[PDB]
Amino acid sequence: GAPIHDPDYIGGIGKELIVDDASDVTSFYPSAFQEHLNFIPAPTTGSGCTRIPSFDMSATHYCYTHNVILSGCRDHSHSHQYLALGVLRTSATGRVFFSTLHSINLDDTQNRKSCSVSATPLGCDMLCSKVTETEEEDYNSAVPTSMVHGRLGFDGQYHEKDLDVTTLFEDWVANYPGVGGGSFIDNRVWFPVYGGLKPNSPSDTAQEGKYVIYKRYNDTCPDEQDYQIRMAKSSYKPGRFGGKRVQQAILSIKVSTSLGEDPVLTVPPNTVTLMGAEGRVLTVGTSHFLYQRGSSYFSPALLYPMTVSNKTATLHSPYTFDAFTRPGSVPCQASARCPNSCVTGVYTDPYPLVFYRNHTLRGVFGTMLDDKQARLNPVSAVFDSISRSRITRVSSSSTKAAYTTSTCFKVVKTNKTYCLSIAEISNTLFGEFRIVPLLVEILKDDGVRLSQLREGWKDDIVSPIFCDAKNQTEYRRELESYAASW
Amino acid sequence: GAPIHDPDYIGGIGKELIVDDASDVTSFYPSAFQEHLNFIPAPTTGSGCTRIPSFDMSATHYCYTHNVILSGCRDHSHSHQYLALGVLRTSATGRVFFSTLHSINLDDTQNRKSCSVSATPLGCDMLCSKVTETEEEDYNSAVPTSMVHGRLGFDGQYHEKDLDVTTLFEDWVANYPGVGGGSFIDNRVWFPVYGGLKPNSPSDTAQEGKYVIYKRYNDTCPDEQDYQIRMAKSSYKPGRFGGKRVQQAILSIKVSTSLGEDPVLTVPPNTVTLMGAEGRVLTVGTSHFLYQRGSSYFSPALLYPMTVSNKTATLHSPYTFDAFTRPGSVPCQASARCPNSCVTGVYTDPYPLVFYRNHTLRGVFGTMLDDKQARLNPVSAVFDSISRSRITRVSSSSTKAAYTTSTCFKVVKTNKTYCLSIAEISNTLFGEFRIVPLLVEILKDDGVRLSQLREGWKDDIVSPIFCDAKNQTEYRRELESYAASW
Amino acid sequence: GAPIHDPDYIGGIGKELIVDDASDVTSFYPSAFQEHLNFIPAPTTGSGCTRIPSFDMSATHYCYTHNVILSGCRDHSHSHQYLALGVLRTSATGRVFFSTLHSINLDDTQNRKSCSVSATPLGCDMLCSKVTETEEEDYNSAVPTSMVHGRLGFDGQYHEKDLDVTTLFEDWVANYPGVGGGSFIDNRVWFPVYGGLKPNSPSDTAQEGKYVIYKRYNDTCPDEQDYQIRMAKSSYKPGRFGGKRVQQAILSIKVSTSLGEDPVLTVPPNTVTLMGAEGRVLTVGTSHFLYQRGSSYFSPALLYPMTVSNKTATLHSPYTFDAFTRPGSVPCQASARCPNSCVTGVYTDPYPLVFYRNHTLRGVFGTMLDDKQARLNPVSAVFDSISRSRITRVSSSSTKAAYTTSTCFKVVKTNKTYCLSIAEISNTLFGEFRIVPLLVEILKDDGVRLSQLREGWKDDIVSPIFCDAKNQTEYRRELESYAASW
Amino acid sequence: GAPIHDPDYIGGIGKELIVDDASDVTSFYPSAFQEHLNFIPAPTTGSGCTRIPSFDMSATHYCYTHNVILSGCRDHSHSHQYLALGVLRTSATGRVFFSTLHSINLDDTQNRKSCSVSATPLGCDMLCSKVTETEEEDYNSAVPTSMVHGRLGFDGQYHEKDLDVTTLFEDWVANYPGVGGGSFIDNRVWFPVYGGLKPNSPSDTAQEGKYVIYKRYNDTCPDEQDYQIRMAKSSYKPGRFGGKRVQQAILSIKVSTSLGEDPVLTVPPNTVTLMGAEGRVLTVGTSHFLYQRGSSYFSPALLYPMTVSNKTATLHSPYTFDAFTRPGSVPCQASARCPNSCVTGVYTDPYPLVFYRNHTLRGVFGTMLDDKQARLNPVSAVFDSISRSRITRVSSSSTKAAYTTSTCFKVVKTNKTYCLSIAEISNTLFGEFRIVPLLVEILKDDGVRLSQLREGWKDDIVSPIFCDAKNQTEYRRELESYAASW
Ligand SMILES: *[C@@H]1O[C@H](CO)[C@@H](O[C@@H]2O[C@H](CO)[C@@H](O)[C@H](O)[C@H]2NC(C)=O)[C@H](O)[C@H]1NC(C)=O
Ligand SMILES: *[C@@H]1O[C@H](CO)[C@@H](O[C@@H]2O[C@H](CO)[C@@H](O)[C@H](O)[C@H]2NC(C)=O)[C@H](O)[C@H]1NC(C)=O
Ligand SMILES: *[C@@H]1O[C@H](CO)[C@@H](O[C@@H]2O[C@H](CO)[C@@H](O)[C@H](O)[C@H]2NC(C)=O)[C@H](O)[C@H]1NC(C)=O
Ligand SMILES: *[C@@H]1O[C@H](CO)[C@@H](O)[C@H](O)[C@H]1NC(C)=O
Repeated sequence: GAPIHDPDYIGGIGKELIVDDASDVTSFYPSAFQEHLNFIPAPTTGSGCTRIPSFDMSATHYCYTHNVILSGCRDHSHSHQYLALGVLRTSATGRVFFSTLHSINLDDTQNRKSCSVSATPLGCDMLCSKVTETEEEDYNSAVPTSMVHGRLGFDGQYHEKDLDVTTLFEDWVANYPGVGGGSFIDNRVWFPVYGGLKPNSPSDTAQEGKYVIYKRYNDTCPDEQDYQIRMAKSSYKPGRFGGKRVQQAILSIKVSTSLGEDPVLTVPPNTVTLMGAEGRVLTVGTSHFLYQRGSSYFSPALLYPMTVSNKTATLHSPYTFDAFTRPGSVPCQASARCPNSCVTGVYTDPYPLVFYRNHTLRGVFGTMLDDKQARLNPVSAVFDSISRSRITRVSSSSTKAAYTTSTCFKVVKTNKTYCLSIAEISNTLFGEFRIVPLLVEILKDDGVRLSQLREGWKDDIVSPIFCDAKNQTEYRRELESYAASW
Repeated sequence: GAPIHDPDYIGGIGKELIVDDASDVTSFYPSAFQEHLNFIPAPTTGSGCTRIPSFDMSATHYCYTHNVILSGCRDHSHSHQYLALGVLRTSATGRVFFSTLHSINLDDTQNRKSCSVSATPLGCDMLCSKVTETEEEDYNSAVPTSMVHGRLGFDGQYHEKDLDVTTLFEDWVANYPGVGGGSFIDNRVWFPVYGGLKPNSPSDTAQEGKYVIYKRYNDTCPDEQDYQIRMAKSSYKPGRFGGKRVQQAILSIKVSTSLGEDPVLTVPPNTVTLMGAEGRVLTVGTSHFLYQRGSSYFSPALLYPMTVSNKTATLHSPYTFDAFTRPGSVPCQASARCPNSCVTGVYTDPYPLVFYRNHTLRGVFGTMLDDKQARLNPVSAVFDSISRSRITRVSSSSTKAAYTTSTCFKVVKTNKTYCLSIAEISNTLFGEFRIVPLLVEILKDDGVRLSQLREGWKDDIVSPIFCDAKNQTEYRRELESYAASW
Repeated sequence: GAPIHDPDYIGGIGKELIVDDASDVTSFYPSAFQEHLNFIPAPTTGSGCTRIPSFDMSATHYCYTHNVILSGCRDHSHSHQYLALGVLRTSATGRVFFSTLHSINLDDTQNRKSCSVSATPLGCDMLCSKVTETEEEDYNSAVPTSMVHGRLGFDGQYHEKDLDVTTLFEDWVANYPGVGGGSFIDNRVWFPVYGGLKPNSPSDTAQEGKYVIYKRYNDTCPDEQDYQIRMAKSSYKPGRFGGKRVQQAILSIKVSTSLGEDPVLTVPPNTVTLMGAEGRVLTVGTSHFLYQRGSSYFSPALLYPMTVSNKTATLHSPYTFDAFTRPGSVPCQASARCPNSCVTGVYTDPYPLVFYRNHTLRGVFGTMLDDKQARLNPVSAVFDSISRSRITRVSSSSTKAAYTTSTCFKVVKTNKTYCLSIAEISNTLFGEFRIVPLLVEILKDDGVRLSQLREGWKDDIVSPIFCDAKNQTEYRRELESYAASW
Repeated sequence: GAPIHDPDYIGGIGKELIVDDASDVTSFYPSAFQEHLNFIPAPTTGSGCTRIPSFDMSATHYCYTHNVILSGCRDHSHSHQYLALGVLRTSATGRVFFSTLHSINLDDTQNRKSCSVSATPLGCDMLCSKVTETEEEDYNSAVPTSMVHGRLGFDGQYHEKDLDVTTLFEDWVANYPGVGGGSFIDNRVWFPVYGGLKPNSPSDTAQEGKYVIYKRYNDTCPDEQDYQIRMAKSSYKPGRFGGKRVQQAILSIKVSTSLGEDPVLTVPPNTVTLMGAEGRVLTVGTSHFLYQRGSSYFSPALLYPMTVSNKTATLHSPYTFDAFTRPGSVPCQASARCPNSCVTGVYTDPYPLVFYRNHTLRGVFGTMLDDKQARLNPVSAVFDSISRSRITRVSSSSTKAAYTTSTCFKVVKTNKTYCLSIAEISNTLFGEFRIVPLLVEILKDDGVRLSQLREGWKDDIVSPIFCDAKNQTEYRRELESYAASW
């Protein structure tokens, strides 16, 4: 009944990709991006933008979707959504390309933002928040954000249902999906979530006093012991929301012919998770991961080994990768070693790649925006706990960068490992944001930087190409203004 | 068996959308660009470009293709092709989109150039040239170009046959399809083709001494009578090709389960056609038309009415639209009123729109490159024999552009006529070129721009935004250089 | 669109040839072999052989094919395939002969083995397995063998679709087409198929306990009931295949403009079929058949009456012909009356010839290899359930032979029933097997051998002619080695 | 209207294939035999043989025919004639293989013997004699042999016209075409013909006293001058014909829509040509040849330079190749250096292969029967004036053989020169003779007989394979008795 995949993929899809205990994680590096076919539509109107891609790689199919903001790129503006389910396919020449069996376009009045999608046996499942108001008004709204549920089936038809926000979220002021891909666990699909908590509610006094700190590396926070505790605490209550607690949430909805059956929220204790934020839930073989965005003071990409028992989820000590960082505010940037209360950053997810014999994780792959402050210079690299492998530049100079979601799959019949980072980059004319399906293969560092590098750089015309701007580097300044987030 | 269309589109597809004798031509007009899902793939590759698009609209379905060069944008260079078939559907809100049902992506060792495609009952029929050598090299090859005739089934599987060139094209040095595709007439499909002839052959001796001169409205050439003839003659033997005679053609193949069954080559007298160049065969109502790109002296768009009998065709003097002009090299430019030997211009196709009570053609639609010299500033307006209506600018400033293909259909249920224009635009990052399906509706001028006019301009970052360059206007020099062509 | 046949043949093909309840079956006999123009190519290489023919006769055309080993005659080795489609034609003198209208010779890199063909409304459909490995290697290969469905269209062109085995054959370790061809029925083509099953697979569990014993006429096995059952049961798991069950299978594809569309795999109960082997799917008048080779304990020829309902055929207790035998290894040879586990014999099909008044089958014709043990002495003859007619020998003495596939038809104009056997015969120089189409007319014994009898024997030089060898009759020993096989 | 060929050959048919004044003639040698698809029919009847192949290759098509005896191999026996025309094609992988485009098999009461065939502009033009009587009975028949003009057209049908022999042949007792085909020149065809002459008739009294002595090589003839002159003369009155003069003659008919129009008989002087016999007419490029069979005392092959003026041909002093010999009766064998009155030999023709800059012949190709006395050991080799290159053996040991006609062509695209030898070889079962399309590629001797030889030999089973015969070499006797001719 399900589309499944092509002959060559089955067996290498959604499983531990690389296990070697003799080799080093950094010995694995990405090749130059490979030519394939685009399943991601391109902007027609030169007015509004399109951003926020979501991807989940099933053993069977794949699910992807993004949001289209009709006019202006502003968060709250009236928006559409394009969801697409598909299947890997290999051409007559045996080249790799993603294929879309069924897509959908929602043009209606109702709004959807931070739609996350996961792959489940029944179809494409996505959890969207319905926004009739803006960010500020919603935190001012004691009524949980109207949330819904939908499934794109292999039949192509789309059926939706509106979950009960009041009951589920009664302790929540605002509720949004973690924007990232979820995954299918024990016959119920799980999505990450984040949001603010009502003052003095059952769930708020629950995380009260709870906090945690994770250091970066060799260099350690120069602040005193009792000083590290304070900043870590108030982080959960940023000024943006005026002393509201943003908690990390995890939603578990059973996958059944009945849409939205037995919704169950699972909140990890704050002695584990940092300030609530958007992210992605991953399952590699028997392993389960919850990816948290760097919205907090901590730059290095985080993967929380997670488990599920009795409809509820457990979170353990997060996997950190130091070379893999993200841009953010002044208090919280790629170089920040201390705790603080701030709002900045961006979504870039590592997808588990390299593993040990005991099956524990060691190093991964990611498409990172390489920079300290503004969101810039997309770069693809393979990571371990400490540093990252040789990289591949999306373009020379620096180019406008945004949310990136990476996924790695294996081709059994060719015995070759592939990774697809779905990325947002400056679209210039046509609305400033065009998401691209980049394709790459992991290689082995053993051999004879052969003097021919197509991964060295790539050509961006938006900075260069007539006038050389002006070289006193208010350009850096004008660039850092050129970067728009949230 | 066939997909047909939505119940909405049936009845308004491929016909005369507007017939009024009491309406002035320029009094209709395009809308601002409408929002729709893009059915056209975007470059993954950060190396080569994506060029030479083609389109046809069947009473049932649509057929489209575009060629992808793997290294650089050069004409001869090795390239994959991408073809697809799709339908016209209406979403839940009644919105207008074009869905691709089945697409094929050609990765093989065969290098296909200038591919013409038509929508046919049995599927998508495509005429392509496989090219072993470069342009000059093949005009040095007394051997006619090698070609193919394929069809993409509704079943998704794509078949191809190599048609016999040595027999059929025998008098030709080189033979190329006309890009934008011919159409389905009388249980056989007809494609546009141009190319070089074997000097003093059967055909070369046929078009010898034959010519025709086409003047411009209200503007007459100051040159002497004999002179004009002397030129116009030499128009068919341009310098680039060395005394050889460049000829126009249309190819008729009988649509059948077998591919390429019974090829018949229709060669018109030059007493009618200008220097052979690329084009399109269009069918609207009972009306057949053949577009010729303006690749020699005559700028105004040319629609040659066409009759069909005995597997061959016959041409009659073209419908001249003096409102519709293309850029070109200095000798033949949007302005030029005299005959001149030259090779320049671009493919911009007029689509028949308004007709009289006697069934003759009145006005047409299209996107034109607005400029005298090079390819720049695409625009979409309505035209009659002389002037042109209020336009819709695809960009403010001026940006690099290319071939554009316009097509107009009617939505019967809502009784709303729409126009699709597929244009190529400088893509900067990702290979300099991208093929966009622009959307436009036909509206009535009668009324009161409201002092809003969002259709006026569209932003472009290519040229401006860090520097503005050097107003010294050597800018226009490099902007002219930013144009890439054949 | 069809080529059909010559008007003299029309009405005699694919029907019941003889109905007399009054005449004795064995009163009908083959003439002496007839002179006709041979449509089956003969070897060029003085190295590899050419073996394994398959033939099916449409009411319009015919379809024949054979594999060719490029070097050596060994099964696994690289093999071309020649497929032809042709027609019955009558010369000026009315002399019957077979004509090839179009042909395709597949020399490519894909290995096609055990190829079956069938005459269908669209052309020549055929079903081949492509083999990467030796049979040995593939019964260990948990993966089912790749198969392809090609068709040669009257247009002369040839197209392939490799059907997707992982899903269709999923319960099979290896899978092969039944050599001798299938027939076109109910707007879908049906093929003979065999292979091994995965232990404890849905199919395997389905056949567990299932078996049948077929007994020889007038000769009954002395072995006690228990024993026979045990032996019989073992027949399905010969030790050559290592205790995997060897299963007979029928394959149906719906013949359509799309090759290999909507396959359905019909696995009969072993409560009926014997051990899996090659075969032929026959259609005679309103009746249908499945020929099964004698590859296990049961010597006589087998036709299974086959009813077709719901794309899945059904089978019934088989017609047997007790004097139509096949050579076999000691446990299972011409004379074998008991059940035993073995793999032997040769493909020689009966073609239903004579019928009763109720349309049931009464007797058949065909070419049998006449000897108890090895492959030797081809003889053509008419058979009934019990014994056989006056015969005709392809040669005096005893010649190495192989598969035979016979087909009988009637020329109504003259009212003369004829029969074609395509036979595998030793070729001496040129590769040891030459596939030849012998031709014969059927006759009523009522009449007067006139003391002429040119049908008695034919001269073979491969045994005699400079020496006569050594009468010690170790000749027999060597002669039995002159036979090669599978 | 002709079929032409596949585009890859054009320009490689009927021209000087090899011109190097630097290379040694014997440095060009044949390949091992090549795998291809056999276009010549294979025997069905196990009684009568199939003999006497003729061939001519025009740049458009080819023409081949052969005779089929019904019972026994005896010349005069009633026999069918097969004629077919075809077109060189290359496969998917570019393999050379011939194809029969059209064929007719003549079963009528007429007998066509010693049939020659020439590919012309209008089709396959063949010339046969219709034989009522035996060879004896005919040369005692004062009346000239009835002959005929057939043609096989592209439309597929075949017409025939009997030319007036009484008027044309008046001076002859008997007349037959030269077997191997002649070729078309200047809007009229030319055939090889030999036969007898009425005593004291104009043609006979002309050739009286005219004779030619051709000396082999460094081995000369010791007999004195008168003894030689006298035998050289006797050479034209062999006993077989009883003092009737055997003459060589060339037949020229006009090639038109009306068969038999304007026949002309050119008879060259005996001061040039040896005793008359079967032969071939070869137009290679700008030159013309005639191959006289070795039917007389001259062992080496013979190519007479042949010029044409006034519809009547003319010959010149012949090209001798001493290496390329033929077997015959005792007085005239491979080794005969002197003149003699005898009748033997066989048709094995040289095909012009290597040339000089002045367009004079240097060496040829051919398949020769290598032996002094009887017809045995087919071998392919490249010859020059004196010696021969490395050779290809159609088999090991000594296999019964017969006429060989051969022609060489080039494949332009791949630029490779091939050669086709059509040759008669012992068939054992199924008729004692089989005509086979033997294929080869010519090679450069430059290189290193690499220690891997498949051309070394080939395997025949008719001498060997049980009993080793008996070694006293009455075997050579029984062998030389296993060869039958004429
Ligand atoms: C699986 O094996 C790996 C390799 O030994 C373990 O990795 C070590 O973990 C310890 C404990 O944290 C560290 O002190 C070492 O630095 C790690 N070594 C390396 C090379 O990474 C890992 O702990 C094991 N996993 C489990 C669950 O036992
Ligand atoms: C169809 O109607 C149109 C519009 O009246 C005709 O076009 C006119 O043709 C006449 C005669 O050649 C010209 O004098 C006018 O200048 C044309 N008018 C325009 C606006 O182009 C056309 O002739 C009619 N078709 C036929 C075949 O009679
Ligand atoms: C079809 O006809 C055949 C021949 O008449 C029938 O076969 C006979 O069946 C009867 C009844 O069992 C037996 O007594 C005879 O021995 C059979 N004859 C032969 C030659 O086998 C057959 O029964 C008929 N089919 C049906 C369904 O009745
Ligand atoms: C097969 O036949 C049965 C009985 O008519 C019918 O119910 C069923 O629908 C058929 N199967 C298919 C797939 O059409």
